[PDB]
Amino acid sequence: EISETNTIFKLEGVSVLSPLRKKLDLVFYLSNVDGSPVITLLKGNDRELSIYQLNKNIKMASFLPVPEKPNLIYLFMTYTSCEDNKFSEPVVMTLNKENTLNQFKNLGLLDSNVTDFEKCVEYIRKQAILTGFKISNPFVNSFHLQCHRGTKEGTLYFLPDHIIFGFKKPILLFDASDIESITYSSITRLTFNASLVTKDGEKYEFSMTDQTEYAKIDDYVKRKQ
Ligand SMILES: [Cl-]
Repeated sequence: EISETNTIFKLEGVSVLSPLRKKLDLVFYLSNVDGSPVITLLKGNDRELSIYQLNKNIKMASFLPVPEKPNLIYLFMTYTSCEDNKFSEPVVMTLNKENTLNQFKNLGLLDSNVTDFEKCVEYIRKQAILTGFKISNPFVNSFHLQCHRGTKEGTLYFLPDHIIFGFKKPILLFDASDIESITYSSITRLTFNASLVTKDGEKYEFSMTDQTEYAKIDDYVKRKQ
């Protein structure tokens, strides 16, 4: 099923966080059934996860920064399952840039003395384009900040069309048009709480946001309304 012929691109040893924490190989290839592009995450020859019909089944795909780790980058994707019976499903992996660069040099995808990891991002985005989907790179307007959801810290990403709270379970993804309101409230002298409610009546509290980020968040919301 996966052969050297038929594989577009393979990245070994990516660190998958969701829907499981495991070091796996990312493979983009063409099905032998119909030649249709498939993304899978492999342990050895075994498949942990597959995404098929990428043209219609990939809903969201973005490179996102890892806060404080310039050494890493997230790839985040949501998808309808191969059997069209499971919807908006999240995958998150980190890529180590130094290793990704180095692997790319070994596969001859990049000349020996390439310093710039954004060359890898250009290639991967191109491989998505050829393969029927698009990966956004919204950060390289958008912003992200640390907050708590209860006792657990997480990160809030304010993207052109989505807000993400990631990436410990459960990852929250909000379409920007589903925000009904945000109400602000304070708890510290240097922080504020953001109470967000969605069109379906669900309320999420994001506590302890630095008040440097209020200006940004309010302007975001007002624009998206
Ligand atoms: Cl987005």
